[PDB]
Amino acid sequence: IRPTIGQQMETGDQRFGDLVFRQLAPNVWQHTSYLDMPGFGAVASNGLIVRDGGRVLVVDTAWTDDQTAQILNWIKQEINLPVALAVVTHAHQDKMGGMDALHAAGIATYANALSNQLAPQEGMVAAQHSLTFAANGWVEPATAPNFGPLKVFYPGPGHTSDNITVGIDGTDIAFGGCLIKDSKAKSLGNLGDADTEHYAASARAFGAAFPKASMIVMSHSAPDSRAAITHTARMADKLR
Amino acid sequence: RPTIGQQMETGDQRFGDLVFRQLAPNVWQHTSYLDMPGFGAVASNGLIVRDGGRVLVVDTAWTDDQTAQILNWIKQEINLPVALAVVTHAHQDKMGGMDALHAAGIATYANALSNQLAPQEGMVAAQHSLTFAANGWVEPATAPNFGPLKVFYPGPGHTSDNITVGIDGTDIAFGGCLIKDSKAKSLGNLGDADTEHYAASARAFGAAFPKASMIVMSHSAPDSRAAITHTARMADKLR
Ligand SMILES: CC1(C)S[C@H]([C@H](NC(=O)COc2cccc3ccccc23)C(=O)O)N[C@H]1C(=O)O
Ligand SMILES: CC1(C)S[C@H]([C@H](NC(=O)COc2cccc3ccccc23)C(=O)O)N[C@H]1C(=O)O
Ligand SMILES: [Zn+2]
Ligand SMILES: [Zn+2]
Ligand SMILES: [Zn+2]
Ligand SMILES: [Zn+2]
Repeated sequence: IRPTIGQQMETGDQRFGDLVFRQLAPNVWQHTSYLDMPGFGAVASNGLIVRDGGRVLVVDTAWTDDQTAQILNWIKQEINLPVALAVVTHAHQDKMGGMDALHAAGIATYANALSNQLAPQEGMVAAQHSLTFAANGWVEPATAPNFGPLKVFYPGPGHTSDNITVGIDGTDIAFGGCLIKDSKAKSLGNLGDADTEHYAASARAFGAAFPKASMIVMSHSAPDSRAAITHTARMADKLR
Repeated sequence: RPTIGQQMETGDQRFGDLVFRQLAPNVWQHTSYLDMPGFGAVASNGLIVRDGGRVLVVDTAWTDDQTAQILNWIKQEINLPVALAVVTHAHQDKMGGMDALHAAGIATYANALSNQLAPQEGMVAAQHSLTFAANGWVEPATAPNFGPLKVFYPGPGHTSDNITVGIDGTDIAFGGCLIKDSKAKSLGNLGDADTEHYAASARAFGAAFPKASMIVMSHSAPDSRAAITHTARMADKLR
């Protein structure tokens, strides 16, 4: 309803149980789930849902298994196609807290190899499959089969050392996950697992890997313009 | 590098685990941080005011040890006695450090209601209770020798007991957790909030100190009066 961190509800948003869904393009929706800390309030976290042909691809879980099952129920009701796979963008609760729910549903899960290696140490269940990346950041094609329009890019360490990003070919949309903050943000969020030396280059690498995208989607704000990339990089420049 | 709260900047002095910023010749902002695993540091701001040969404090830090650090900083940088502290409602970021003030012999004041809620909020009550008139102004007999501290209860908002403090002889007024900055996305923790009256209460604070141009608040750097108006606009949507 009214998050302490993350974007507020707005027109075009549809509420479904404890979640909020927003259509970004004919075949792309943003999913939002909330972690309610008592004495603090709710923290919104955003992922994506993509319809590619006759299947659904998910980017990021919700905070919990129950919330992620609710995402799968919303897909069932609104899209009514099989969910082929999910990619999770790093090993923290807001992006991988729901992995058990995906596995129980028979959905194949993919994450950066480093995310799977860090998962147990971060309290997460590892994905079933590991993505690896070239030196230029692009996913090694053989590790990401049947990804449809998803273009998976590892920009370098920033918010975490394992954070990855996803563009949707054929759309105006690129997803920065927790690496990218909105153009009006005052801070870079939780830096406790962050690489302050490389953060700025990582944000600029994300921008150069998805040069066309005009809708920048991120974990804790509403979709923004490319000004979110420039602003994130400039706040990061001050960390070094 | 706080997850919540302002970042460091020129003019910010680090002292132990805290940060101090001079806002005026006789007014400083104290900032302390609560690290919460999985989320990072949350900053919380209060004020320190010099009034002649004595010092006055608004709000503790999150913890006793942090609050004792504030007293150490005052001792080092000002070297005058703290006559009294006013705490602005019964939550940890504003009253978490009561025990440290009391160990130091400092007289503590809170809204009577804050003192009544403190036990239920895991807090230690101030030793003196402020009471308020029907228009929100503190009853002067309950705020003796407050010097420039002009205490105002704006109405329920962030909590039912939240109070605010204007600094007479300056253009500074302190909204505590009632007021969020002009660029804020949300009203923060609404769990204990009065959503029906929040908007009126924020505007009441602005009306009580109509000439204060620097608005200080618990979780953002000092701001303009657009902090007040934006906070009220957000609260209008709660009704
Ligand atoms: C600042 C963030 C929005 S919190 C998030 C991530 N946290 C977790 O998934 C774990 O979630 C938590 C656990 C325990 C208490 C919590 C209290 C409040 C909120 C979350 C809590 C993280 O640590 O990076 N990503 C950051 C960011 O994108 O910058
Ligand atoms: C959102 C706030 C900045 S937290 C604050 C107040 N919190 C507490 O003193 C209790 O402390 C906590 C407990 C549990 C988790 C926490 C995580 C992060 C920070 C504090 C936490 C409150 O309850 O209002 N005032 C709010 C606001 O002004 O809007
Ligand atoms: Zn994270
Ligand atoms: Zn995040
Ligand atoms: Zn509070
Ligand atoms: Zn607060």
